[PDB]
Amino acid sequence: GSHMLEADLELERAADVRWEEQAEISGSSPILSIIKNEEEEQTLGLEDGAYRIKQKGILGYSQIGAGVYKEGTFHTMWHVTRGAVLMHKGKRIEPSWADVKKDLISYGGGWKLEGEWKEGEEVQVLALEPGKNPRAVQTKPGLFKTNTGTIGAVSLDFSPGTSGSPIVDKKGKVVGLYGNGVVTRSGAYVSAIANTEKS
Repeated sequence: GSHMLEADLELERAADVRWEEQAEISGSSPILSIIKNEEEEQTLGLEDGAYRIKQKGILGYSQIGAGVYKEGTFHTMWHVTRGAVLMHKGKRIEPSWADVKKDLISYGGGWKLEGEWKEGEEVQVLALEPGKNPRAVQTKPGLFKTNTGTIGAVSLDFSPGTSGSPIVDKKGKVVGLYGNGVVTRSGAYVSAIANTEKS
């Protein structure tokens, strides 16, 4: 085998994880990224926060997803990294736990995200889309019956490369991550919210 990594996946911090009062007023608001006026996907540029995940190629970096660092643990989607080792400023982060059905993976501990949602509350997607500065978008999840119980979901209203961005409740805690696409009986895909699942 090789002792080098198969892919160079780099983490880049982009925003604090919090509820944004402007987005509660207006429905959406820009978030501070540090001050950056434009995101340049192809360049690269742990503390708690929301990160982009960027893969190196010969043309530069591509943002393949995003995630959240909380309590020494990085959280992202299974589909985004498929368990690949991550790097942040020279530090290697290895996978600790995954649930392929929830499309979740954590690095450097088990799941730490403790947001909550119940029917009729609103949440904010703190979206880190490829090519865009972070934006908080407030939305009301819909409730779904699963074949084992229930789950809330939001509409797939951002780039696929936003997958892993946090979805926060009004306490600033992460109810789930954007981009776990699940199919409805009616044929629609929606983005299911991890912590809202009742099994």
